Amino acid sequence: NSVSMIGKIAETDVSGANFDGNNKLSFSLFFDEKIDASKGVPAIQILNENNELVKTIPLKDYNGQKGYINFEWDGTNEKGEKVPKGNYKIKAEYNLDSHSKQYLQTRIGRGEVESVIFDKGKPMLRMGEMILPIDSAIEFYKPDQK
Amino acid sequence: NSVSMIGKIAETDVSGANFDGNNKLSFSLFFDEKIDASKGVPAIQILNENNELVKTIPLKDYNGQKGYINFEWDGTNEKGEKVPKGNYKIKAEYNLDSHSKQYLQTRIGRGEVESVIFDKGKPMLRMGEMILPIDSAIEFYKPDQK
Amino acid sequence: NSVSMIGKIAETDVSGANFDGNNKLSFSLFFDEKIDASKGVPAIQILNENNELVKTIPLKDYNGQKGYINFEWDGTNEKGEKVPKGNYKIKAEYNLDSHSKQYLQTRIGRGEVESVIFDKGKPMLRMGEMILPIDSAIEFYKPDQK
Amino acid sequence: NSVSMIGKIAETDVSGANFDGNNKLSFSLFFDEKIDASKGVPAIQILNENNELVKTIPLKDYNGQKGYINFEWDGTNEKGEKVPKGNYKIKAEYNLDSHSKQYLQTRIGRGEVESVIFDKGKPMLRMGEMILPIDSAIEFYKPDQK
Repeated sequence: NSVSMIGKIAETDVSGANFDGNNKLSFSLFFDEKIDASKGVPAIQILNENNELVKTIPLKDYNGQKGYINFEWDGTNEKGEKVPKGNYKIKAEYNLDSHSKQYLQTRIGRGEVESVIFDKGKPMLRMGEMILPIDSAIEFYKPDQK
Repeated sequence: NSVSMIGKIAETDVSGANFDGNNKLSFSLFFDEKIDASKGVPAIQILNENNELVKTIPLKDYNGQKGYINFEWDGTNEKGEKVPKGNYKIKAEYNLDSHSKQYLQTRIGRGEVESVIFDKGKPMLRMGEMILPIDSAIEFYKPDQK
Repeated sequence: NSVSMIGKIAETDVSGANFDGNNKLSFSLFFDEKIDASKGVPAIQILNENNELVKTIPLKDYNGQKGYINFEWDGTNEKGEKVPKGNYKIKAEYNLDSHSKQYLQTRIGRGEVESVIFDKGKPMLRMGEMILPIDSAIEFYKPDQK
Repeated sequence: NSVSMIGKIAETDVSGANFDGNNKLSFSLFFDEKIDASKGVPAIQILNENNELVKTIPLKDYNGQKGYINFEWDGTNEKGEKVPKGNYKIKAEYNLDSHSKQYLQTRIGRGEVESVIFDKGKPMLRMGEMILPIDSAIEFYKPDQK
């Protein structure tokens, strides 16, 4: 019944993507600030169920972009070998802060709520390409904040 | 009691208008962008219960207008013969995109929510001339988006 | 003239290894605590002159070991293709702390000073397989500390 | 100066309505007798400047009404295409006489004079919605008679 989520940033309990074992997988990451390639080495980390780094996707070529950006992952590790099927965490690091020596952070399952959809009649949040149930949301706040 | 819908664009499960068999029928369509008559041929499509084109109403004369616009349909097909009574889908195409070669789209039962009305005490959305129950809404988003 | 460095841990200004473009390269890393493979994912990171991750060497198979351990790097990246010649930083992460969520850290060019050598007559520190001049040392402290 | 026209039926030299080429047009017809839909097929005829039948508007739905009745014409012909701008004659046929096999007749620009208006100070006849100058009247007689 509540549509006030629209325009807010949402944090969800979804931090992974299912890889079926064979088909390439699509995902969206939300960048709160404009990506600056001169600040550190910005990159996506794909991790398996035991937090082992399976693939790094460099973000330097996406300099100047912000908000939702769409990506693909073939399901290969750095060697090029197809990984076991399962749930894979996708996070990112970008814009290394000169003073604090820390990167800004984003991940799959967070970002601006762009629309609310009633699926006869359960409510759902459109967050880029992800469509998630309301119950999955664990925090809301306005853009440029927290 | 959620009034957060006000100012959002709503999509509803109402896509048709009832024609009684005889009387002319009034309806409202919501144009998200200003109608440009130089871009393609803009027009309304009236379709029967089996998606058969019954009438086309040209929109070229409404150049420069936007938002809710009101129209009438006499209940006649292209020949001028009164159609069977029943439920008729009303959609429209306007502003042929030069690059993508696609028209922008609107239809009956969507548009800006202008007010919320409590009908002692069931809530209702004023969407131009249409006043619809809350349960009919299947999606919300901000203007200029999706 | 000072032999008091022997038995201390030394930190040096050497953090890289030169790769000639073709030949495999040997290096030593000093593990202050016993490597625990159940605590996170322990691994070596090989980074190029611009801090880009070129190779990850997993340390899980070295569970239970401590102190100096020797390794080889063929000069290939994760795909198996020989990298440009140049200076490559070699660091490692091991033993993820359960409470603080941080890994212990080591790198090339630090560890226990095992002997002091007078090279007629400049003094030199034997630090595992590395033999470095005294002037390269930037910090000393006792084992189990800092 | 003469108000004796009030209550009489007037015939005027106005037999047409101007259509601008685009906007729907309003007009009033005077029915001397109550419209009986069972007696023939009662209808309005809209004729161009050369007496060509352009539109027929059926009067069956106005059964039981009498006197002035207001109507609209969109400016379309029977096919639904907008007609050239110009002057259009509007007449009607109703109540087919069983004996004589003839319809009763009315047209635009005739009917009961309901009031006389002095427009500082030229006199004017209110004839339903039409307000016409005195000089336009070409005949007067009492109701029920000719």
